[PDB]
Amino acid sequence: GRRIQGQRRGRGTSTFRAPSHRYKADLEHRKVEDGDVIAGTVVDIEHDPARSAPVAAVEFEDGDRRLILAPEGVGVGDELQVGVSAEIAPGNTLPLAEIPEGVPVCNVESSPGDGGKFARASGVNAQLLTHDRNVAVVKLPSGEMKRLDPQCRATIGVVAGGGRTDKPFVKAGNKHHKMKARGTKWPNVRGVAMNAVDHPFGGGGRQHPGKPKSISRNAPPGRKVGDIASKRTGRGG
RNA sequence: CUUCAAGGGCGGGGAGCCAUGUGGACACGACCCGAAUCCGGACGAUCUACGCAUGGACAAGAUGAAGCGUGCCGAAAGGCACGUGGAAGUCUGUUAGAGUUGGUGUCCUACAAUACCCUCUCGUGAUCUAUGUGUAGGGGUGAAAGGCCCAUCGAGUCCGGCA
RNA sequence: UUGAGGCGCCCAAAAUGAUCGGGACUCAAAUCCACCACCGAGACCUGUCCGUACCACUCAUACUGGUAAUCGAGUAGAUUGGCGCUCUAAUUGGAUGGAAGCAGGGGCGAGAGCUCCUGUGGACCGAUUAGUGACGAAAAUCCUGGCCAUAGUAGCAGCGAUAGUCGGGUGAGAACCCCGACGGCCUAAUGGAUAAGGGUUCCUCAGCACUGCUGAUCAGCUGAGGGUUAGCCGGUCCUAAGUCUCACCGCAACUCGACUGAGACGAAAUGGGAAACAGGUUAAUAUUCCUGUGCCAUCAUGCAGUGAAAGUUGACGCCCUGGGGUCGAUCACGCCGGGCAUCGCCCGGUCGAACCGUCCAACUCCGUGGAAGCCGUAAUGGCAGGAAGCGGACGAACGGCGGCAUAGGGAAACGUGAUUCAACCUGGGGCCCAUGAAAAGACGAGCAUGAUGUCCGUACCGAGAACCGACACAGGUGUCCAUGGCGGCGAAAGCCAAGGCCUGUCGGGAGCAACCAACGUUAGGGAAUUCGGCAAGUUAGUCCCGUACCUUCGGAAGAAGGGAUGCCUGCUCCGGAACGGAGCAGGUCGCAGUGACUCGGAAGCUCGGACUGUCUAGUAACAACAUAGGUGACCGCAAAUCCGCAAGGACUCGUACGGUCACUGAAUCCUGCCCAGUGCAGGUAUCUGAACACCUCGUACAAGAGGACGAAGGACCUGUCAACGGCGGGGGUCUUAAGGUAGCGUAGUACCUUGCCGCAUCAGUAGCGGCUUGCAUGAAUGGAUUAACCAGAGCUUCACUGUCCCAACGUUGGGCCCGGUGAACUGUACAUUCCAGUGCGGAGUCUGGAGACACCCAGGGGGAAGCGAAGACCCUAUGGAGCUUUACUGCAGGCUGUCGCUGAGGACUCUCACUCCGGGAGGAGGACACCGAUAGCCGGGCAGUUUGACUGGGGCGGUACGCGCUCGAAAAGAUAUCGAGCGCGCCCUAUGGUCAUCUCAGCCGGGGACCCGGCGAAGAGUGCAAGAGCAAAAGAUGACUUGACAGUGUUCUUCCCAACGAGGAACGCUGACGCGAAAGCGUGGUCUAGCGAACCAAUUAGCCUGCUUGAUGCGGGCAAUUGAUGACAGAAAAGCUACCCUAGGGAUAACAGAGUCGUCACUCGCAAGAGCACAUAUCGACCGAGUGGCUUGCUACCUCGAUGUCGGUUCCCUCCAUCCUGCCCGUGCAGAAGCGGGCAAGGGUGAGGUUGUUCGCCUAUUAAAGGAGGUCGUGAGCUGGGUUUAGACCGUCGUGAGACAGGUCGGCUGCUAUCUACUGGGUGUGUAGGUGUCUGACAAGAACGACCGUAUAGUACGAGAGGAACUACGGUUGGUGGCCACUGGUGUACCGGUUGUUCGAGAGAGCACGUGCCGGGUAGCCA
Ligand SMILES: COC(=O)[C@@]12OC[C@]34[C@H]([C@@H](O)[C@@H]1O)[C@@]1(C)CC(=O)C(O)=C(C)[C@@H]1C[C@H]3OC(=O)[C@H](OC(=O)/C=C(\C)C(C)C)[C@@H]24
Ligand SMILES: [Cl-]
Ligand SMILES: [Cl-]
Ligand SMILES: [Cl-]
Ligand SMILES: [Cl-]
Ligand SMILES: [K+]
Ligand SMILES: [Mg+2]
Ligand SMILES: [Mg+2]
Ligand SMILES: [Mg+2]
Ligand SMILES: [Mg+2]
Ligand SMILES: [Mg+2]
Ligand SMILES: [Mg+2]
Ligand SMILES: [Mg+2]
Ligand SMILES: [Mg+2]
Ligand SMILES: [Mg+2]
Ligand SMILES: [Mg+2]
Ligand SMILES: [Mg+2]
Ligand SMILES: [Mg+2]
Ligand SMILES: [Mg+2]
Ligand SMILES: [Mg+2]
Ligand SMILES: [Mg+2]
Ligand SMILES: [Mg+2]
Ligand SMILES: [Mg+2]
Ligand SMILES: [Mg+2]
Ligand SMILES: [Mg+2]
Ligand SMILES: [Mg+2]
Ligand SMILES: [Mg+2]
Ligand SMILES: [Mg+2]
Ligand SMILES: [Mg+2]
Ligand SMILES: [Mg+2]
Ligand SMILES: [Mg+2]
Ligand SMILES: [Mg+2]
Ligand SMILES: [Mg+2]
Ligand SMILES: [Mg+2]
Ligand SMILES: [Mg+2]
Ligand SMILES: [Mg+2]
Ligand SMILES: [Mg+2]
Ligand SMILES: [Mg+2]
Ligand SMILES: [Mg+2]
Ligand SMILES: [Mg+2]
Ligand SMILES: [Mg+2]
Ligand SMILES: [Mg+2]
Ligand SMILES: [Mg+2]
Ligand SMILES: [Mg+2]
Ligand SMILES: [Mg+2]
Ligand SMILES: [Mg+2]
Ligand SMILES: [Mg+2]
Ligand SMILES: [Mg+2]
Ligand SMILES: [Mg+2]
Ligand SMILES: [Mg+2]
Ligand SMILES: [Mg+2]
Ligand SMILES: [Mg+2]
Ligand SMILES: [Mg+2]
Ligand SMILES: [Mg+2]
Ligand SMILES: [Mg+2]
Ligand SMILES: [Mg+2]
Ligand code: NA
Ligand code: NA
Ligand code: NA
Ligand code: NA
Ligand code: NA
Ligand code: NA
Ligand code: NA
Ligand code: NA
Ligand code: NA
Ligand code: NA
Ligand code: NA
Ligand code: NA
Ligand code: NA
Ligand code: NA
Ligand code: NA
Ligand code: NA
Ligand code: NA
Ligand code: NA
Ligand code: NA
Ligand code: NA
Ligand code: NA
Ligand code: NA
Ligand code: NA
Ligand SMILES: [Sr+2]
Ligand SMILES: [Sr+2]
Ligand SMILES: [Sr+2]
Ligand SMILES: [Sr+2]
Ligand SMILES: [Sr+2]
Ligand SMILES: [Sr+2]
Ligand SMILES: [Sr+2]
Ligand SMILES: [Sr+2]
Ligand SMILES: [Sr+2]
Ligand SMILES: [Sr+2]
Ligand SMILES: [Sr+2]
Ligand SMILES: [Sr+2]
Ligand SMILES: [Sr+2]
Ligand SMILES: [Sr+2]
Ligand SMILES: [Sr+2]
Ligand SMILES: [Sr+2]
Ligand SMILES: [Sr+2]
Ligand SMILES: [Sr+2]
Ligand SMILES: [Sr+2]
Ligand SMILES: [Sr+2]
Ligand SMILES: [Sr+2]
Ligand SMILES: [Sr+2]
Ligand SMILES: [Sr+2]
Ligand SMILES: [Sr+2]
Ligand SMILES: [Sr+2]
Ligand SMILES: [Sr+2]
Ligand SMILES: [Sr+2]
Ligand SMILES: [Sr+2]
Ligand SMILES: [Sr+2]
Ligand SMILES: [Sr+2]
Ligand SMILES: [Sr+2]
Ligand SMILES: [Sr+2]
Ligand SMILES: [Sr+2]
Ligand SMILES: [Sr+2]
Ligand SMILES: [Sr+2]
Ligand SMILES: [Sr+2]
Ligand SMILES: [Sr+2]
Ligand SMILES: [Sr+2]
Ligand SMILES: [Sr+2]
Ligand SMILES: [Sr+2]
Ligand SMILES: [Sr+2]
Ligand SMILES: [Sr+2]
Ligand SMILES: [Sr+2]
Ligand SMILES: [Sr+2]
Ligand SMILES: [Sr+2]
Ligand SMILES: [Sr+2]
Ligand SMILES: [Sr+2]
Ligand SMILES: [Sr+2]
Ligand SMILES: [Sr+2]
Ligand SMILES: [Sr+2]
Ligand SMILES: [Sr+2]
Ligand SMILES: [Sr+2]
Ligand SMILES: [Sr+2]
Ligand SMILES: [Sr+2]
Repeated sequence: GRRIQGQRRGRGTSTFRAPSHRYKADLEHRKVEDGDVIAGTVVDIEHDPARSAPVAAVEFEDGDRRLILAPEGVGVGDELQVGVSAEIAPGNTLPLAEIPEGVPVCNVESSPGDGGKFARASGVNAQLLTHDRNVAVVKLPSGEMKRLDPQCRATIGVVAGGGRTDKPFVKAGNKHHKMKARGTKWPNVRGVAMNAVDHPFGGGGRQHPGKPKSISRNAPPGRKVGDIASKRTGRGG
């Protein structure tokens, strides 16, 4: 047949790419040697085209203008501290060791000094639970207990822009606009509505899949469609 | 040669070798033309699909969302009236522009290898559009019709494989 | 009275014109019995000649003689002699006293062909012999070129742009070249400036051979000259999506490839950007030249200045809105000029830039001030954290103001105020799950004077003739002018300026016919039309009143329905005002006041999809795609998913409120049951599970064999259906897990089926409601429901109408005639046909007849199975391609073990390789991971292929695909069909072999076991089909035995004849045996079925052999046994295609024709039976005999290089088996009305409701509303509703692609007539100069058909009820021909009214599509 849509994706053509040239900043944490004497004042609160959540413009003590991931409640004029012995205030970045247990945290690092990987979407938060000299157990937004290094930096508080998923898109045009700002080809034509040549579920006199939808993990790209390695399907049982 | 044995098979009392013509056979293009393929390397996004960059376009009218206001009633929460406001993949619209339902009209050696006329649809949006730019052939692109990729597509075009 | 024979008669119906070939024939020109004489082949006889064969003579196949009664046709094909062409060679010739070639002509040869003469030509040409070969054409939808008919034919008309006319000019020539006048056309374009693209097309002069839809003196044509001038307009510079180069790395390699660096490129209308305005000038340039004035940058000098870089700018989305404000437009008034002349109105102008200077609203801010309720807006809003008010800092226009300007421009005047105000300036508000460039540059940061400011573009077109589309193409092609006037809501219509044009480039003529394209008007009726209101029409703008069901409360809604609408006089209200809006009173005209133009028809029921949106560029716009919403799945990021061979990369400036992979498809109510199969995932004691390493055997080693351990995977267990999917049969469980819950239901799903009931209609296969056992409904394969929406499917009502009854008249362009220009399709030939026949069964050409004087014009298209396309349907080919899958075989990819990288101390620690994070220090991880290699599993993701044959086409079914028997089979042998009956793919250690003894079925008699006797040629038994063989046996019993043995042949069979393997049989020999006294019998079973190649393996016995050589291992071979190919003389092998493609076939199907006629229709014979009695008024079984060619079927003759489908329609002819009408006979005939029958085809046989229907059902009329043929008449006539392409849905089936003789929505209709045919019109010739009048061979007719009513008559008849006829009248209906006094239509003749706009008003006119609209309408033509 012909290569399926998921195969055209990896080629990285214009249609499947993200409008990077229209994106503001790659939100990473500031690189401090040691100490704490790094503080800044929030100049502006901007809209980030990349994640739909707001982003805070901060100017530091050493005169560095960089955008940072905005938590809830952080406004213009406010002072945020970054360092080891930073004040345990919402919006401050300090390693997981220094942050007390049972406190909601965002922009958590994987390997210490990477700039933040986990809990970065609108209104989400990671929960810090257990402490040790070796490990800091953080409960990520998916409900998974991630065992992390205590030297991994994290910003205190939940991410701003919460409850975005609550209000519906209502009309196709609103989805259109959102998708034109992301790295996604939209709209989605069902495989079952295509020809046999185009997709494993294409063909027939009526629209139904050919074989069962639950595909094996070992399936090759071109065949791996539908329910990928499903442990189960349905709602009941 | 096979064989206790027997019986069988093949060969045996000197004609061949070479040359020229000619009949016929096999491989090769194989008396000549005749078709849909398959494969290789190249040339195409001046058409068209989808994306991107930078620009441009949308008479006039209708309907009157939220919010705000004033008056009245109420302890209050509020409610009602009027006004204000001017929302909308909103309506009418041959505005510009886009599209193409019916006539199965005209044309059908055409004006035209997709045209003409009337009728019809959309027309502030998932809108239309110019230019620049990207994606290339078992690959693109596809709101999916096997649609489109320069009058070429259930696998483009050119030349080669090839007689 | 009865029998037999001969000929004839009845029985006896078919479609364009009857037939024995025709004429025609009757003591024959018939038939039968005899007879006589003739005609009539290429046969037969005969003269001569020829070829061939043979004989004699001969070197001869050279002559000559002879023989053929026993030689003389021939496709494919075998054999043989010869003709002609090119060039070579030897030998030998011809030619300027005329070669070859060509044209016409003479002679020879059976012929291929040879040769001569005359003319032409003007330089080469032969012959014989031996060679050479790019050596011979009527054909291939053959190739190239040329040419004819077609034909002086089509086109030069059709487009909302209908364009011209009269004079004159120039010229050899003028409809179209130029001037004037008159008349028109274009208004977002037909005007102005440009981008791209073109490329000299621009200007001048000279031209007409080319080009130009005719002509041309003209030109975008031909030729020659000429023409594009820049510091300040673009390029140039900057950066955008992004591109390239270099380096680096990959790659076998590169002109290849991703990342990372560096550099460069990347914007001419339309991103950013230092600077120019006014006028004049040329045939052609112009912010470029010239005049005037101005500005920018750099640099030099001089003065100033020490500031200098922070900041600002460049620099930015969509929606609403205020303020400032120019041009324009309009109003007032004044001046200048023009126009008009019943008025005094109308038009044009009244100018003046860049720049320099100056003014500043908005915003922001400061001082003052002191609001507790005030300030403020179009709106939001603002404030003791300090409102209003007052003063102030900062600060805008492409704007005002002054200069510029005793510049420029104007014939002149050379204005002033106003309103609305594009540009431009500056603010306020709102929206985003959308957040709306960058860089160079500028500012920040003065002034003089002088210098420099190079390079590239610059013409013209920019389109119904300069671009793309082969064209001077009705197509396509971006930007700015969006503010010219009236009009009106308007960038709308209509009209008109400025400007442009008469080049959407052939004309002239005919009241101008038919016919066609566009269109106007049609009385009465009003959808009767049609699949369907298709087409057309109706409605319409604005204000007032008023407005249902339902609803998601938004909507429905402009629901529906009703009223109003002009002009004139004078006014009121809102507002600063408008040349803005809203109203009032009085008067007044028309048929009509949104008077033209512009401008919705309305309502209801149902199906689908919720909605806006998307789509098959070019037959599908839809119910299909998308969508929000719903849901499931995967993944913590060193992720999941995806791309790359690699280096690397998308997602990702992303992180679960994420984004990947799928399904369902808004909201609302819901979404049952099943985990057996399949799929996915988890688990797993045990079983199974590869390679490496390890152990055993083996080999001096190795191959090799076995074991041990055992990963993923599998077995097994569990989870899971919003995962593929399933939800029945039976009974009061069974398959295979469950056994259909809510709902919905004759559905776009229901076969039956037009289901039943109801609604509605005269009538309703439709539609809607209800019922509903549902062939075969049903829950995210989503069920139900639903307001709103729709160029979606169906139905009903009101309104409207030429859709129809039923057609008419008119308008414009064609059409017809003339001038000019000038194709194409098509063509084997011949061709004046017609009716029949025949023929490969569908003939202009054959046969027989009939008809037919030639030529030409116009026509509509009957025929040429017309022209167009090597049929898409169907089959076939060891054809192709796309697609599917649990087809065959493989290839990527994923998972997993093992080896290398890889290190220290069956579970563990470490750090040093290696990986990742961190800028770094250092941190995480770590011998793992990555990578290289190998092994096992999964693996249509991808590739190559296969998927047979037979067959009354193919599929399905079957196997007549290898074998045996009987019959078919025609008394030797051979013999077919999907011919009839039926078998074999073994079985047996005895059921084989021999010998001895013996005789069986069945029956009878004596004591179904057993015993004795008799009869008993064979019916018993003999393994199994059938046919055949057998009695001291081939059967039975008994005993002994293993010949069912080894080896090698002969022959027949397999395969008649007649080649062919395996297999088989009969018959021998050699060896060894068994039995018997012996002869002898035993090469399996009495005979005919019970079977298998090569390659490879295993097995048996002996031997041969392996590369210099010996030993060992392991191999190669001679002979033979076993293992299977049943498609059985042997491939390892599944499907779909409607997305399709090719080669062919009428070798083969679908239509139709043709044959047949079982079927169908009709008839006839006999006449049981009943009809109260009565066969025969009427009905009529069984059986028998037929005719037709309307049904169906059969066959495969005709066509697959195409004979267009069903139904319908329109128009013509016919048949009779007669429905009516006429004339008749019978009656169970009183009458009336009927029933049955006969003759008869003249005429008629109609309108409607459902359905595509044919058919049929139904309604009302009727004299009756008959049937059938003409290629199921009729698509070069129409329609396109059904069938039957490509799109889609439902049900069913399928794992799937996809299918269905199921349903459903959508889905294209080519061509200029050569021949023939006919309808009409002419010109010639014949009869043989004229005028007028006739005749009538023949030809056509339906010219007429039918009904009702009155008198007869309430009469005959009949108890009555009821109720006729002859005849005479009047009318109606259908058809026919003609005519227009009358009625009616038309009447773009004409007259009137009136809306808009333009000519100033008036008068009088143009335009509004070929009349703006409305009213009336003569002639004519018409019903
Ligand atoms: C121009 O068309 C033809 O001539 C055809 O003749 C009648 C016909 C055919 C063919 O004869 C022939 O090809 C049938 C008569 C042949 C037949 O056997 C059969 O069963 C049917 C169904 C035919 C009817 C008609 O069918 C056409 O498709 C077929 O039409 C076509 O095949 C095609 C046409 C009109 C064009 C698309 C080429 C007809
Ligand atoms: Cl999303
Ligand atoms: Cl000869
Ligand atoms: Cl330019
Ligand atoms: Cl404001
Ligand atoms: K045919
Ligand atoms: Mg980041
Ligand atoms: Mg996008
Ligand atoms: Mg979808
Ligand atoms: Mg499809
Ligand atoms: Mg596939
Ligand atoms: Mg579906
Ligand atoms: Mg489905
Ligand atoms: Mg382009
Ligand atoms: Mg309002
Ligand atoms: Mg399809
Ligand atoms: Mg010689
Ligand atoms: Mg020749
Ligand atoms: Mg020939
Ligand atoms: Mg002609
Ligand atoms: Mg005109
Ligand atoms: Mg000239
Ligand atoms: Mg032209
Ligand atoms: Mg009428
Ligand atoms: Mg219509
Ligand atoms: Mg007032
Ligand atoms: Mg229906
Ligand atoms: Mg829709
Ligand atoms: Mg289409
Ligand atoms: Mg549509
Ligand atoms: Mg969804
Ligand atoms: Mg759908
Ligand atoms: Mg019904
Ligand atoms: Mg369910
Ligand atoms: Mg063919
Ligand atoms: Mg194939
Ligand atoms: Mg790294
Ligand atoms: Mg395949
Ligand atoms: Mg076959
Ligand atoms: Mg015989
Ligand atoms: Mg084999
Ligand atoms: Mg063996
Ligand atoms: Mg065979
Ligand atoms: Mg055989
Ligand atoms: Mg074909
Ligand atoms: Mg045939
Ligand atoms: Mg025909
Ligand atoms: Mg009769
Ligand atoms: Mg008749
Ligand atoms: Mg009808
Ligand atoms: Mg027919
Ligand atoms: Mg015809
Ligand atoms: Mg036709
Ligand atoms: Mg025609
Ligand atoms: Mg239909
Ligand atoms: Mg249909
Ligand atoms: Na091939
Ligand atoms: Na393109
Ligand atoms: Na309101
Ligand atoms: Na159209
Ligand atoms: Na290809
Ligand atoms: Na022959
Ligand atoms: Na002309
Ligand atoms: Na100024
Ligand atoms: Na819309
Ligand atoms: Na199951
Ligand atoms: Na079902
Ligand atoms: Na629509
Ligand atoms: Na008409
Ligand atoms: Na004809
Ligand atoms: Na194909
Ligand atoms: Na086969
Ligand atoms: Na044999
Ligand atoms: Na018959
Ligand atoms: Na028909
Ligand atoms: Na008759
Ligand atoms: Na026919
Ligand atoms: Na037809
Ligand atoms: Na047609
Ligand atoms: Sr980083
Ligand atoms: Sr990061
Ligand atoms: Sr499918
Ligand atoms: Sr459930
Ligand atoms: Sr392009
Ligand atoms: Sr508007
Ligand atoms: Sr149509
Ligand atoms: Sr036309
Ligand atoms: Sr066409
Ligand atoms: Sr029309
Ligand atoms: Sr509209
Ligand atoms: Sr809209
Ligand atoms: Sr070739
Ligand atoms: Sr008769
Ligand atoms: Sr002869
Ligand atoms: Sr002969
Ligand atoms: Sr030749
Ligand atoms: Sr030549
Ligand atoms: Sr010619
Ligand atoms: Sr004309
Ligand atoms: Sr122009
Ligand atoms: Sr001339
Ligand atoms: Sr010119
Ligand atoms: Sr550049
Ligand atoms: Sr520019
Ligand atoms: Sr204003
Ligand atoms: Sr045009
Ligand atoms: Sr067009
Ligand atoms: Sr004018
Ligand atoms: Sr012309
Ligand atoms: Sr009239
Ligand atoms: Sr109707
Ligand atoms: Sr009304
Ligand atoms: Sr399109
Ligand atoms: Sr729903
Ligand atoms: Sr299961
Ligand atoms: Sr039930
Ligand atoms: Sr004849
Ligand atoms: Sr004609
Ligand atoms: Sr058949
Ligand atoms: Sr025997
Ligand atoms: Sr199958
Ligand atoms: Sr289909
Ligand atoms: Sr009668
Ligand atoms: Sr009807
Ligand atoms: Sr029929
Ligand atoms: Sr029927
Ligand atoms: Sr007929
Ligand atoms: Sr149709
Ligand atoms: Sr049907
Ligand atoms: Sr069907
Ligand atoms: Sr004569
Ligand atoms: Sr009476
Ligand atoms: Sr007119």
